[PDB]
Amino acid sequence: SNAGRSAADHWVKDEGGDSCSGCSVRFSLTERRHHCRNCGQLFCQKCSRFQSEIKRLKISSPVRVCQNCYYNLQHERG
Ligand SMILES: [Zn+2]
Ligand SMILES: [Zn+2]
Repeated sequence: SNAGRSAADHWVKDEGGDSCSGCSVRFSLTERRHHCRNCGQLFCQKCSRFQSEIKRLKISSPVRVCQNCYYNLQHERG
C-alpha cells in the first residue's frame, strides 16, 4: 500500500547536474554553484549564500551547505 508523488504545475524536471535545487536557475559565470555535502543537492550562491562544515556528516572541514543546513549547523551547539 504505497503512493506516488507529483505537482500541478511542472512541465519539466532535470534539476540534477548544473541547476539550482531551490530555484532551478541554470548555473553560469554569473551564478555560482555548490553541491551541499549534507543533502547532496546543488544550490545557487543566493540559495545558501553560506559556507561551513557538517559535523553531522562527519565533516570537520568547511564546505558548501544550504541555508536549511547552515542554520542547523550554527545552532548545532545550542
Ligand atoms: Zn537557488
Ligand atoms: Zn543541505
